[PDB]
Amino acid sequence: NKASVVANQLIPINTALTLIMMKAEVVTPMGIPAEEIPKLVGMQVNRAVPLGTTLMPDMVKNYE
Repeated sequence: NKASVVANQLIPINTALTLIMMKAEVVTPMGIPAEEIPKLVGMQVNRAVPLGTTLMPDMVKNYE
């Protein structure tokens, strides 16, 4: 089990992701793989993402 993107602070609804917002941790269930962090920068979340929440594909606008 590989590391996922996890929120490093509360990320408000509709906020564009920045690097300070995204830590990487081995969690279950699996979220977006950690290697995607630099590619996620600039993309908005479609809901608030509390600190410690695993970031999932469905939470990111325009993510495939």
